[PDB]
Amino acid sequence: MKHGIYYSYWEHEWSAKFGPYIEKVAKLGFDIIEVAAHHINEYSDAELATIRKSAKDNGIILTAGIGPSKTKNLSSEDAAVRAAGKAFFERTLSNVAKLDIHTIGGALHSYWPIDYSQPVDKAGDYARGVEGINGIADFANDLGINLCIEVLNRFENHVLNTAAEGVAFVKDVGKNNVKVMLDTFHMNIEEDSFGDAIRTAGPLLGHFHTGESNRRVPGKGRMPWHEIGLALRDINYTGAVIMEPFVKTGGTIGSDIKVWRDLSGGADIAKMDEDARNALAFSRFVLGG
Amino acid sequence: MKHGIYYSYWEHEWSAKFGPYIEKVAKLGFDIIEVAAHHINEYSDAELATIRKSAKDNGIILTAGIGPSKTKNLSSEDAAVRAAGKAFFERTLSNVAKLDIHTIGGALHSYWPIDYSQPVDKAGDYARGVEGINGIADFANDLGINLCIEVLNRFENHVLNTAAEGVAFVKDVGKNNVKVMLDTFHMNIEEDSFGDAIRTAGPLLGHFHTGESNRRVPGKGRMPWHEIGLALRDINYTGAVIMEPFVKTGGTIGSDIKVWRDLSGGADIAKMDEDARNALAFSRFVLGG
Amino acid sequence: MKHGIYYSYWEHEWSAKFGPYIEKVAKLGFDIIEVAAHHINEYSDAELATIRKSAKDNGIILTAGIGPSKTKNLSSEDAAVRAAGKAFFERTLSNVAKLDIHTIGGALHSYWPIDYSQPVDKAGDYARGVEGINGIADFANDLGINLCIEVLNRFENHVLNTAAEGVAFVKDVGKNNVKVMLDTFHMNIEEDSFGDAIRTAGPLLGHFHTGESNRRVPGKGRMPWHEIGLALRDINYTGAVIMEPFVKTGGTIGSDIKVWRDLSGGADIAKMDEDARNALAFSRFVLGG
Amino acid sequence: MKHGIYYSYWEHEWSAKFGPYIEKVAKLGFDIIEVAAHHINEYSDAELATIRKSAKDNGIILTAGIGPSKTKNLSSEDAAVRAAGKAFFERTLSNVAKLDIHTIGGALHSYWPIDYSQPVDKAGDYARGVEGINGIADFANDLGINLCIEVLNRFENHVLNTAAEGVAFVKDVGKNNVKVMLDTFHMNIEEDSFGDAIRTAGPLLGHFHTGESNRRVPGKGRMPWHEIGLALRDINYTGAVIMEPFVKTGGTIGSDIKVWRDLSGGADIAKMDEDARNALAFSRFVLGG
Ligand SMILES: O=C(CO)[C@@H](O)[C@H](O)[C@H](O)CO
Ligand SMILES: O=C(CO)[C@@H](O)[C@H](O)[C@H](O)CO
Ligand SMILES: O=C(CO)[C@@H](O)[C@H](O)[C@H](O)CO
Ligand SMILES: O=C(CO)[C@@H](O)[C@H](O)[C@H](O)CO
Ligand SMILES: [Mn+2]
Ligand SMILES: [Mn+2]
Ligand SMILES: [Mn+2]
Ligand SMILES: [Mn+2]
Repeated sequence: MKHGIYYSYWEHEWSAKFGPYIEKVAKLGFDIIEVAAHHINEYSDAELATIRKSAKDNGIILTAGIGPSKTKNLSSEDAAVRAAGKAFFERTLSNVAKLDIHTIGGALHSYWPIDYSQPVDKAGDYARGVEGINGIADFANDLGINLCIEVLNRFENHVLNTAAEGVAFVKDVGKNNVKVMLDTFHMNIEEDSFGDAIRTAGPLLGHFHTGESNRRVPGKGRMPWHEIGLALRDINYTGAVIMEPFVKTGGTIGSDIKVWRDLSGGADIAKMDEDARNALAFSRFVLGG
Repeated sequence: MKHGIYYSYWEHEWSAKFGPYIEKVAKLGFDIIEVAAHHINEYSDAELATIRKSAKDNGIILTAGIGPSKTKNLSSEDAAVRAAGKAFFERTLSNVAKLDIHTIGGALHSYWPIDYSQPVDKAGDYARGVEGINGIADFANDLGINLCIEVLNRFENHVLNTAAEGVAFVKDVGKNNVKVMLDTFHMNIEEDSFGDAIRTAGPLLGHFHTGESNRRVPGKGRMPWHEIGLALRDINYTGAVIMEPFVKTGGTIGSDIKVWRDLSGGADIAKMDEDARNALAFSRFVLGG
Repeated sequence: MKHGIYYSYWEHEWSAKFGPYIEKVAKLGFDIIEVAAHHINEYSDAELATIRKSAKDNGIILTAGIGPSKTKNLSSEDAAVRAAGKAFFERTLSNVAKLDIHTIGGALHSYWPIDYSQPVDKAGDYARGVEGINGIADFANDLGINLCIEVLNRFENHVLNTAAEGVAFVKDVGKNNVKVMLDTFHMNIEEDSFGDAIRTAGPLLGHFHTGESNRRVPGKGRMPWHEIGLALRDINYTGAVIMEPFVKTGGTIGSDIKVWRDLSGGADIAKMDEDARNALAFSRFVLGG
Repeated sequence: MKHGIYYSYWEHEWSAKFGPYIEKVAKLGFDIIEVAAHHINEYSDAELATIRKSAKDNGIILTAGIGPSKTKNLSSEDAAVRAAGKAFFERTLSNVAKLDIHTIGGALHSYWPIDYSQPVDKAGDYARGVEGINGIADFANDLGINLCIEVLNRFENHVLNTAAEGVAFVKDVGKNNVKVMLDTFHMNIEEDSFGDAIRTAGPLLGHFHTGESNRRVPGKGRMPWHEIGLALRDINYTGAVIMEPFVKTGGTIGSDIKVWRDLSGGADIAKMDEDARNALAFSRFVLGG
């Protein structure tokens, strides 16, 4: 079981480049650094070479998250959008492989952030989503990549909200490299039980995100970490545990994650790194590995 | 300390009339039935008189909720909207008084649902909301009505997300009949601690909403009820404790509250009542009253 | 899944007869009333049939708890004592069957109270305990009785302190009608996790005791009832859930259970019954049944 | 706020010399090492000075725990025992002062381990304990030592089992250098709420002991660490937080603490050290320091 952090924790814009963070994160002690995959597409093969090398040199693994856009996704009833989504995913999957990344996670079956101004079609999105993910599974698999379908709360997704729904969705896809993904922030809202949600995912759990109920780093809040660690161990989980804290207001990140107030205690960068380091030590000790 | 339930618990649409629930809810054992304040505005004086007498004859109190619309919100940058908002409230409070209602709660400082498609101005909406609520406090006061400002999670309000922020707002208002209102559903997401949140509201807590993290009736989930009851008693809360369960998909209520899966276990009305009745017994036993 | 209560909740002495309690408890709404075997050996075959009749008439099931004495225990190093123990057990079991009782629980593998003034022989006591219980299993099974071995905290027993140890012991016994028994008060001290302890017992869980960490009626405290309820349902527990609260000081019970302060809140019999009725409602709602 | 550990963690006898641990514990990162006042009165003035200098050179603070014997306690009915007890405390206090220890804690009001072999007199022992502590308070105060009265579970003490009882005791003593002492292991059994208990102790909280419900190092279990940390902060606790784990079977320690099974995971010293070190980082991060 390896631990990582989403570099966006230190930024305010989703577009900020992660290159510099590879070494920073490694020095903080993390086994993994999770990055935003759409960025991977704007880099030349040489720049990607730098990155892959920077990671191996600093002894750290990269993992990526993907938030499909409304115009390029797999669940849309609009066939052109679905085609754009398929074309976009295959390209990204290819570039992700250049960085030796083997896990892609996020709302891959849909798009994020979701737009509720217009009515929503859950059954239809569910059905198209399954076809869509099934359609790119082999491609990802050939690049040795797992596609992890993240379960989100009602405000961020209307198709998969509980581990049970995520598991059903993964079984319909019927691919060995497609897995369920849970996030404590989301479970805290939707799940009847943390331990049960994790046990429900079981062998299908392929990626894991952590944070307190208001997205502070692990260890700051009332989350049932002890129960969480026990259940992760019950299902012999050896995948990644990525903390995804969002404690700074402002920018596209602040409005997209809806961080309306500062939750870092007005922390400077040194304090940010400290909380991360402490959260890491906390997660290793309470969760495992 | 008195217990009540939001009648829309039994409905799929906001447009369902509450009149018939007066006796139903009273016979289930509740002390209060909470009702939507917009519905009151659609009744004739005679129907209102009928309703007022029905509540009286059934030994049950009426409490009300208000969700200002984008067209009537006291915090809008557009002075015209603010004026409409003021007119809307005065009108509503008058009608609310015809039913002998002394408690109005909800996001009175803003609008709901909210639209995050346009940038948000927190400091601006905050300042405007304070003046706007201050501006209608006396009017409401002359009617014997307390205005309880509800603290909501980040996905439903961008100004007041915490008990601390709620207290600060009520203070800047500086009115005796303007209070803070907390809701376990919202607290569960935003607060560092349930107990500290309730203690932080203290003498200012004027209204209270309950439900599990996914909105089922109190007692079905992992909410820290023991801790919540101890804190409510610790601040000597003698206000209302209103369970606000939303376990049914479909309808306007389903889409607005984002109930994308059935959380009632396929409950018929009889099951619905039993759950409400058991949650009621639970709440009296664990929370007080 | 059925609910009961240990009648001594109302007494101060172990030597209090439970006959009158059959109707009182049935009328309070419990499906079961747990009684003390100590007494059962005293009543005549005639008085016994009267009790059996009273329970059938009030439609209530009886369950029994046994606290073997140090002069009559199956784990004794002394062979004379082990023989008295087996004789004491067959005799008791014969009488228990006259009351139509099918479940006996307690520290059947040892003796209670217990005496730590002398050195302890853990391995020896565990070993004889297995042989001893194995020695009487069939006799009990012929009578349709399950022997539930209760796991207790370190202050009350030195052999079986966890569900894992309880299960290990039940397996070394190798009898179908010998089961493991858990008690929330004891789990609260020794277990790493309530849910895991219950899952560890799984199919072997034959009887269950409930109470808050300090022995008040369930629902009065911080016990993880929601968690306990999920685990019980996960393992399809359909056995009995007996609350065993001890909130009164004085008498032998006060001394043996170490109730050094009142925890009833100066409750008179009527209050004691209200608390019992509420804890029952609570247990049925949160735990199931 | 400072952190420490009871050296007995690595031992099996209350009579193991602690001098060598001064350096080890300091190297592990602790601010404090808690010592047993067992030996102390047998060390020569020279030895004590060596120990004191060792603490200085290693920059660590010393604290002491005491367990009065049945023959030298202050609550005894026999006037001779109370006299020997007072003589014992003055002697111990003087030598503790030579090691520059300013905090003494334990069941100072009575004796440990308690013996329930014979009947118990709670009111009497209470009254005598109050006078006995009041009686040695000034002697301790001249040395600049605070006497912290430990609240223990029912199995270990019959007089003070609650934070409220301990606070009532300390008030009757009416001495500025006699405070209340809480221990999470003991609180886990007797208290209604961890936070309320800590809040109740308030400004009288002088010392604090930590461990999981079954006595493992802090962070290994389900203790409500977050709630506990918020409470200590609520009361501005700047005292010491001493983890007191007992995870090894065997010896006098093993039988007095009733450790009937290994809870260290068969840990060799290096692992014992890693666990302590990890519980330390954990405690500093969750509780503060
Ligand atoms: O949990 C979250 C935000 O709610 C992220 O994991 C997000 O889903 C990803 O960055 C894009 O899908
Ligand atoms: O908690 C909620 C729903 O999120 C309600 O109390 C709502 O805010 C009110 O009905 C309008 O303001
Ligand atoms: O839990 C308890 C008391 O600690 C009882 O169930 C007891 O064990 C039984 O009455 C005799 O074995
Ligand atoms: O809590 C404990 C063990 O139960 C210790 O602090 C003990 O009380 C002390 O060593 C003597 O009083
Ligand atoms: Mn996530
Ligand atoms: Mn609400
Ligand atoms: Mn029991
Ligand atoms: Mn202690």
